[PDB]
Amino acid sequence: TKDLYELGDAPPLGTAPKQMYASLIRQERYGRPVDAFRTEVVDVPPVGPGQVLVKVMAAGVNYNNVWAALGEPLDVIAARQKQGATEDFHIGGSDLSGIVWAVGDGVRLKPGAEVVVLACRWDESAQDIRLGADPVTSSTQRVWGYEENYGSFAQFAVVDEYMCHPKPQRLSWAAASCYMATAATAYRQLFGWEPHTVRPGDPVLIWGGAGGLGSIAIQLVRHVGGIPVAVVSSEERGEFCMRLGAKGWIDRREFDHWGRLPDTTDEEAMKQWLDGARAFGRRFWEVLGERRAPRIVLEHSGADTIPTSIYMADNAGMVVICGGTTGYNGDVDLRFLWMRQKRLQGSHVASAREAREITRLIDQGAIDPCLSRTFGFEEIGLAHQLIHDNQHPSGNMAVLVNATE
Amino acid sequence: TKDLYELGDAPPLGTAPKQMYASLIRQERYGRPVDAFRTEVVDVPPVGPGQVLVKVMAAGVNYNNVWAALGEPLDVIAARQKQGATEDFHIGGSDLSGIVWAVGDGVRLKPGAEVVVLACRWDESAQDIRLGADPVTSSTQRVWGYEENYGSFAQFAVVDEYMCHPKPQRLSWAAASCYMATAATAYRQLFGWEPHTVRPGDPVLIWGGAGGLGSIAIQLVRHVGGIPVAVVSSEERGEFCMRLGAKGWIDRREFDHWGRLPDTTDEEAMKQWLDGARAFGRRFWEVLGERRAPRIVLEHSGADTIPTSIYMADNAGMVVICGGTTGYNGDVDLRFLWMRQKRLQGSHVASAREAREITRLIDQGAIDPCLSRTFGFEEIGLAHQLIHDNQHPSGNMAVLVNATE
Amino acid sequence: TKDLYELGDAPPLGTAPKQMYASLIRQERYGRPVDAFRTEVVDVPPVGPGQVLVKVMAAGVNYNNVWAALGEPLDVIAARQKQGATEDFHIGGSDLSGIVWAVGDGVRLKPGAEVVVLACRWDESAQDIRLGADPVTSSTQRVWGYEENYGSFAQFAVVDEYMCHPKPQRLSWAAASCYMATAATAYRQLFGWEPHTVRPGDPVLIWGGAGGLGSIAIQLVRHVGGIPVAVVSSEERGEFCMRLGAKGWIDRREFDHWGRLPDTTDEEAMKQWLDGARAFGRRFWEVLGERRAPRIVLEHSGADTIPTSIYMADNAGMVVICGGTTGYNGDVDLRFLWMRQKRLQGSHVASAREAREITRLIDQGAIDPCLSRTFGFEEIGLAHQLIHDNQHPSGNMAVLVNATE
Amino acid sequence: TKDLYELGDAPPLGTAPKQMYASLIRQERYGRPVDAFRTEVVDVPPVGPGQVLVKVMAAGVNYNNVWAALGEPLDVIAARQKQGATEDFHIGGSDLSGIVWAVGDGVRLKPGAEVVVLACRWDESAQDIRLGADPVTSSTQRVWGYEENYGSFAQFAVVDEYMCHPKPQRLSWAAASCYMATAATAYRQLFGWEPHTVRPGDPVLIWGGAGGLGSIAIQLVRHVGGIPVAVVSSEERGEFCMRLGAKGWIDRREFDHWGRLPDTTDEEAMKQWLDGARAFGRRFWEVLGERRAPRIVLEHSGADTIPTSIYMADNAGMVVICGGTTGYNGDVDLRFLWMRQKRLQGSHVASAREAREITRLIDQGAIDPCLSRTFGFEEIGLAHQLIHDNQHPSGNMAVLVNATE
Ligand SMILES: NC(=O)c1ccc[n+]([C@@H]2O[C@H](COP(=O)([O-])OP(=O)(O)OC[C@H]3O[C@@H](n4cnc5c(N)ncnc54)[C@H](OP(=O)(O)O)[C@@H]3O)[C@@H](O)[C@H]2O)c1
Ligand SMILES: NC(=O)c1ccc[n+]([C@@H]2O[C@H](COP(=O)([O-])OP(=O)(O)OC[C@H]3O[C@@H](n4cnc5c(N)ncnc54)[C@H](OP(=O)(O)O)[C@@H]3O)[C@@H](O)[C@H]2O)c1
Ligand SMILES: NC(=O)c1ccc[n+]([C@@H]2O[C@H](COP(=O)([O-])OP(=O)(O)OC[C@H]3O[C@@H](n4cnc5c(N)ncnc54)[C@H](OP(=O)(O)O)[C@@H]3O)[C@@H](O)[C@H]2O)c1
Ligand SMILES: NC(=O)c1ccc[n+]([C@@H]2O[C@H](COP(=O)([O-])OP(=O)(O)OC[C@H]3O[C@@H](n4cnc5c(N)ncnc54)[C@H](OP(=O)(O)O)[C@@H]3O)[C@@H](O)[C@H]2O)c1
Repeated sequence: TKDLYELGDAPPLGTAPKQMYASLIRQERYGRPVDAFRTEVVDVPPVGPGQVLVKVMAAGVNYNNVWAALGEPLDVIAARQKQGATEDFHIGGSDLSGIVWAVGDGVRLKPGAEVVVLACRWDESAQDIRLGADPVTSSTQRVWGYEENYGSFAQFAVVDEYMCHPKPQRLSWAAASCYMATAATAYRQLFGWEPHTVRPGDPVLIWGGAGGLGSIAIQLVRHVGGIPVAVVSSEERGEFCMRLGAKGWIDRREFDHWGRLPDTTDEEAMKQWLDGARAFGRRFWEVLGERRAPRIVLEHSGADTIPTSIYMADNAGMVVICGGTTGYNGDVDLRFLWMRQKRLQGSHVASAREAREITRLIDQGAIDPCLSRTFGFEEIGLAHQLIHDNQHPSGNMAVLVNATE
Repeated sequence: TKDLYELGDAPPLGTAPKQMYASLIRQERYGRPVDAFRTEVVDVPPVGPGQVLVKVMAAGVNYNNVWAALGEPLDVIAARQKQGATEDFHIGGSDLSGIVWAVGDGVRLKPGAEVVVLACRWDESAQDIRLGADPVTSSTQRVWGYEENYGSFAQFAVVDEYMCHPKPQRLSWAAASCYMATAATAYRQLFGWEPHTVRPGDPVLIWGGAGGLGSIAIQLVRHVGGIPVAVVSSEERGEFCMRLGAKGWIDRREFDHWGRLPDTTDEEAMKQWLDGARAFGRRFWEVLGERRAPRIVLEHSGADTIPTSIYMADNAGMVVICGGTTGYNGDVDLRFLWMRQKRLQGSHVASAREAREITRLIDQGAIDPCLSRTFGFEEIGLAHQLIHDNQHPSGNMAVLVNATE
Repeated sequence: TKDLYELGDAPPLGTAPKQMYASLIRQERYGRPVDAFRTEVVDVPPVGPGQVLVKVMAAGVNYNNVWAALGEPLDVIAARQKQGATEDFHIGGSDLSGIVWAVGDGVRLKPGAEVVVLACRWDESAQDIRLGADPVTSSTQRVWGYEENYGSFAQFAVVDEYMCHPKPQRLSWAAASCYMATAATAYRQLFGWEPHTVRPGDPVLIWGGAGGLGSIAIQLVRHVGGIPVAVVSSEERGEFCMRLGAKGWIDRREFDHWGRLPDTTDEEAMKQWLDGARAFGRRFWEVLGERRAPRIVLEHSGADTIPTSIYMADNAGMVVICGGTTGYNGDVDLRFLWMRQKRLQGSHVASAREAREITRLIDQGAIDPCLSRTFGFEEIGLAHQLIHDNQHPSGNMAVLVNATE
Repeated sequence: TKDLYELGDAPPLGTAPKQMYASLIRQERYGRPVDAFRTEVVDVPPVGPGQVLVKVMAAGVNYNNVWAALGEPLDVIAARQKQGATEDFHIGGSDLSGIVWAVGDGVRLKPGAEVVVLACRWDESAQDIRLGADPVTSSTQRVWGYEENYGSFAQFAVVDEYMCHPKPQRLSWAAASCYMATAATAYRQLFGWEPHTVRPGDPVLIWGGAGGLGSIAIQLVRHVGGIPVAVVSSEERGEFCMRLGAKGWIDRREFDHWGRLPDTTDEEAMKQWLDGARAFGRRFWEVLGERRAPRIVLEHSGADTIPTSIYMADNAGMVVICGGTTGYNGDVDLRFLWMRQKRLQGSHVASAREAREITRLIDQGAIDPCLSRTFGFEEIGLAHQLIHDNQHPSGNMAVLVNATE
């Protein structure tokens, strides 16, 4: 009926309001994430066919929104405008839990359904998909809430039907909103790239074990009987990894060989580098209690760590990477790679199927979403300021929207 | 009966001589490959259990022997001595065709059998193999004739039984000896790494198409209905690739972006680099006749070419590499790798199964071993001098031993 | 513009007529296929979104239409009516070549495009598909032209976009229309069920080698270097299989153990049965020239042949079956199946991807569609009468519609 | 030193006695398992190369020994004699836990090592294995203790090195001896046949859930997040399945359609049969709480149950079977199999790798071996008499040999 509802409120189920509250970034306030976000009123986008409107109960936090709020080196608002967009703002957020509130044509999902979203859109009619491509790898794939405007930091969100998954009942709205992009991504890294998937007895090296990705990965690895070794930068983060089921941890502050690889011709430099990697390898042996290499290395740290990751992975093993926190130069020593027949695999979010499987595991209580802290809607900036300053807590964080839980 | 037979001759079938002619490298004559090899008399190693003695009819040529003959940067003779070896020489060669002449205990292979060898040894009792590892990827794997002494540049060779494959009848001894390490390696690159194996309609980028690896790869790709695009450095090498079934070719001399990747932070440098890679990508489009990316990139060229290879491979595609001709720094732009979910796969020689399958294809006449030139036994040095000076002909080369064909 | 065009004619490109000529079955004339089909005028169905209208140039022939024309044991017209259909007729045909003539909304395919169709429809929005199911295996899958009315025996046909594949240029309209369901189905059987796909050196047993399925299968197997052994019921059909690249053939008339398996408790009966299967196995050895079992058995013959097929398949081999010509009781001796760890795989038509790959192979001239005979539009009945009476020629047959080639 | 040691005793570690106590079957006492076994003194077989002598601490029980003790329909003693064996007795047992006591040449395993054995032997030099065959599927594979004499019902046992796996520390000798053939076999059924392996959210139908196979399977399925539905013949067996993590159970006594399939031509019979299978399918829906089919059906029951299993499995699902308790006629309705593209997979024991993985899961406490009852060495007959009379308890049973735990 009405055009605008305050946070926590909604029109009659099955109907959409004309407007809504959402947290916007604008070019004029690019900068500190704490200054970048402001709550405004905006029009609610239309609910086209195959789509549904979700009453957003809580939204997750991530790195993407930090870079969006900075503007550098990519003005996402300006980028979209150069692609035909008329918005002079950006609504971020690429995780949510909520309630289907209205649906478009062709949709089978009924108003009232409780859902968690995988923030990936693709064209279900795309030729590569129709010929057997995994949609998240399709040419038409893009991250909702980051590459596309009108993400989850909004009272309502329009999504495609295939993007929805059943909210695990036992979870709070906040916890149900914090895990999907992080957990699903880790799940794909570990179980999505046959034949290099974690098996019982497999040692796994997990960079940033106390982080969002790593928190889920440690659990996933221990769950199927693998042996998780975590990399941390503090004793407390180490203990947290032990809480999650880690065999043990390695403190990266012990080493100084991190970074780009020298010219493989620079013999002196390489030997010096090798000493660093071997020392790291020793620690790994000491944590594991045996002289084995990780069959799989979970990467995302990128430039500083990739050369070590390549060295560490077992013969016929895999380094699988979904990001580049410390930079995008992945320097590979090809001798390690080809002679031992190792795999460096790029990975990015997850498939619908994988989103569903990890949701089931969490629903059943096998995996914990690791909700570390919940923020209010006016604290979206604060929360992203934490990440930016690398002051965020271990695990995953969330933001209440229409919910009180 | 007798202790020594001249080249072309042999004791009674089923028996081993005490000595033999072979082509040796010695530390005192490390250097120019043409000076490095000399024919000498040496003791014939014992034929232990599981092993067989082969009367060597012809032996193949490769890069390994060139580096062995140079001594730098790895004194293979000194290396082996530090591992307990008593030889003060090195007999190279990692390809042969020949006749089983005597067999050890447990061997089912009968004297008289005509064989081609895959020059890879491993421990059939190794725990990783017994637990399902692919033997060529095992911790106990090593290249016979390069990492191990007493290779194929000898009148007789002792090999393990599992190393033998039926010589294709229709082939000369020279042709049957030239293909295995090269063809089998290319076959594994293209068909050994599911799910990234060449399918009908798949475009494939093949570096060094006119070389040994590339010659086989072009044929293999066209055979299963794929679309081979070759990279060459001359018009004549381009035409040769067309002879083999290539859609077309790209001349690498057209470009100057080759080499290590700049810091991904060096924006100017990267854009300049990207211009180079995009120009290369244009040529590829023009050869293919359509705007598609290679699903698989066959690599081996290494440092100069890997960044381009990474850029070129399709979403969810694979770059598979078995060497580093131009250097061992494989610089990866992680954004290309993770966002498009690409695979960089190390590959090294082949499995027994793969050696057999490519042998069958050649036996049936589907694939040509591309024997380019045959040398006499005293020309082993000359032939390796050619490779060293990059003056060798397209395709694969061989050396007569006991044979006249 | 106009409402009706005679065969061979069409409205302006991009437009649809209101009516068309098509060949109908009606309940009142169920029976002999030669009496069952009659050419009538009918309304042209609407071209909804995602769909396109095709000017049908030629249509393929198959078993399905024979059973449709008989009415027994399934009145397809009555069946559909019980599912809400208002038609009192049935237009069959599940293969066509033709020209896109008009398109619905969301379609990227342009009028003028020449296409071959895979006669399988599914719901691209189905949850099982979205969660990673192969669409042809989906709960919403069905054969266009058989389970659905308005198949290809019509001047125009409405299809879904994903159903279209590029017509191979070098083919006549008749040849381009005859192969898809048959070739694609065989292709899936042989290459669609990893890890049991044909590899170089693999012997393959192919029932009905001179038929449509078998004609393509023999070629596909020989193409990747496998060894095709064909089963036929006549010397001439044997020679035809030799034409296609078969190693040799087996004459099934030599044996009398065909049919359902006796109770495995009936020792006498089973030994008698085993004698039959062993004799068949001997012939297979004699054709192959060695004592090996087929790694893959291409089935479709069904009840009479399945017990033999199960016995014949190699340890860890596969029997893959897409039909039951002689009946639907597939009697398995579980001892053969479990002790040798064999796979009995059901298979049905093909995926879009597989339709495309086999089309590419045919386009490139690696595979011949084996067009055996072409009929005129008024001979649809005659052609199906042949199949019914088992008097049809080897290979695949087609029917001209708007075309003269 | 000495030639014979009483049960519980042994020569100096590293040495073998000339004789030993073992439980023998002899032809003269074929019949009731309780009469068939008698403890005698026998020579200890030699410890050839690659082999090790194990001081047997406990041995597992199974079906095989029951059929061995009956003699019908296969005189295993006479069979072996016709293959050249000189023994006039048979020592059964195909599971053990124990201590490596002496080793042959080439063995790396050291005296003192605690081991569990996978009772499968194969020729590590076999050509099919060397060309990539899974050894348990090899032509040279056979079950130690059943197809071969001198199994585990003996004070000492000679095994091949590859057959040994680390005993899980936390287990009693009895528990460590009872699980391997049963657990490993179930593990292969569920995780060994890609792409049909249990995934999170997968419903799985498990015949005989309270038995040895089923006990492990229920746990394995629930462990990876699947949904186990058990088939039992009593309320108490149902509750036991609930103990193991089952969603629920089905009572097979409710149905009477069990057995061989009628002729698919016998319409009346088939409809009657279908009513039975649909009723079974209803119960499955009611247990699951939703209208889904099992993605995987764990079979072994055989003739009575296979037709139902085939009907039940999901589109593109798998029925995997490792036995035929109720008979060896696996009657398949091919229409269900091909139209829904289902897989009927034979499976038999396990690979070394799989034995190791399930051992790791049990070692870590994720899976319980379900030791139901332990017998003394003179009760081997009694225990097998139970199985024979179908009076054995749920789970797995074991027999003490040299151990008191
Ligand atoms: N779909 C996708 O592509 C996807 C999905 C999720 C995440 N990601 C990416 O993956 C990365 C991690 O995400 P996240 O959510 O886990 O972030 P997070 O919660 O902050 O965890 C990242 C962890 O990385 C470790 N780290 C930071 N700098 C490092 C260095 N120089 N060397 C080694 N380790 C270092 C830190 O732990 P310690 O200080 O304890 O070592 C940090 O906690 C981000 O770059 C993110 O953008 C991508
Ligand atoms: N088991 C194994 O690991 C294995 C097996 C076989 C080969 N390999 C390795 O693979 C590499 C190629 O072997 P091959 O036998 O094919 O040697 P080859 O016959 O000499 O072919 C190599 C080709 O690489 C191309 N190339 C050279 N420099 C290049 C550059 N800077 N950029 C781009 N392309 C360049 C050349 O062709 P154009 O000048 O026409 O471009 C050359 O013909 C060698 O490094 C070898 O050691 C490894
Ligand atoms: N998508 C699908 O599910 C799909 C697709 C294509 C075909 N199919 C089915 O596959 C079957 C074959 O199709 P098709 O197009 O190849 O038909 P086809 O051209 O008639 O070939 C079938 C061949 O089967 C052989 N055959 C007949 N009776 C036999 C018996 N009692 N024992 C052994 N062999 C016998 C015959 O050859 P000989 O007399 O020379 O032995 C006959 O030529 C049909 O039942 C069809 O419905 C299914
Ligand atoms: N490597 C191998 O090939 C391998 C390994 C292990 C087992 N097996 C075979 O698998 C089968 C089961 O072994 P197991 O150790 O689990 O034996 P088990 O412990 O006795 O369990 C078998 C269960 O099957 C069920 N069953 C019996 N008759 C049935 C019928 N007519 N219909 C449906 N279900 C029935 C029974 O449970 P309810 O009465 O509660 O239904 C019984 O408890 C045996 O035939 C065995 O030889 C083979």
